[PDB]
Amino acid sequence: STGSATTTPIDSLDDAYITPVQIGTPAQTLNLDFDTGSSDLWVFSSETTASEVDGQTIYTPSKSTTAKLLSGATWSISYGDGSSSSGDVYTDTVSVGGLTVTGQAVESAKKVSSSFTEDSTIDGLLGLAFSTLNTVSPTQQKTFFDNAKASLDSPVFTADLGYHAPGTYNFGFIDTTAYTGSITYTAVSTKQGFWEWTSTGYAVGSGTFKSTSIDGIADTGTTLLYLPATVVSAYWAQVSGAKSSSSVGGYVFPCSATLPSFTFGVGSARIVIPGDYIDFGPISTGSSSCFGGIQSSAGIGINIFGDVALKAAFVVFNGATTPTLGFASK
Repeated sequence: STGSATTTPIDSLDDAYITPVQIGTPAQTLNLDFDTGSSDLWVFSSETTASEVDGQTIYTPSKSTTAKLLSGATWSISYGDGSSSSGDVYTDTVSVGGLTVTGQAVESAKKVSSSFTEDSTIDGLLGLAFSTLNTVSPTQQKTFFDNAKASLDSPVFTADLGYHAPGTYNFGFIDTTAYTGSITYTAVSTKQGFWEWTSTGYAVGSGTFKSTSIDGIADTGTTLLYLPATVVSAYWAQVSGAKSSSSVGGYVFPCSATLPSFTFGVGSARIVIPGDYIDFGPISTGSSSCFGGIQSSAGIGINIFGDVALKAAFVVFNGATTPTLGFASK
């Protein structure tokens, strides 16, 4: 089997991408944030504290003839950005882009943190990291991809995120029309439960490529590119007037600037992030200070190849017995 679904930016900055997911019978379609950095499929629901729902579409298990309470199971998650959610668990039928899993754990939120409430466009998350990170207790549950894997034509999924435009998540096949050149594959460590890999270096604009190993995770659920402070300083030094602002929370730059590109290495291959992809707009409405899309990972504890990086590539998440990642230009 295969599946294919379009993923759409939630706003004009590509702050996140939402993909429609069918849950239950009859289907209830919720728009979920597909997150290769976590492993829970959780949704706003009829059980979510009412004051914490503000415009989201909710899953109502009592209206699904295939929903079954997973007796005794609870979940609770905290994300790298300080947000969190928790609740109980049902199993139900879940379909993405024509690919159906029966008996998928659907984690129903009883509580969500304020950042989720305040974002009316995201109805939940669909985790695509390794199932070892799933938070359900006392019986850990499998991700959608893990449940689907054995049925797929090939045990892979691909992320093809758009710049200021929709993109595609495919399951079970590699669309050879969706990229240019060849796909370069690179080793993955699953020791932390993430799609963790080692970039071979970077360049700023037209500058020379610096060969250096940069360990990090491929994370579709993180907006920006978070790299070591040395690398990030080298980037912003090429933008007149750019500086790190402690009060804003990162590097800012004059909105009048033209940003240079940023290149990262995948083996001997190179992925080029155009400068425009690094512009996240005014820090507040009407400001002439703009927020940068490349930020320091110091204090986060891991480097993160988030959407800024991934949207410059066609990315293969190869879930074979020994997982690997593939990157192609597009």
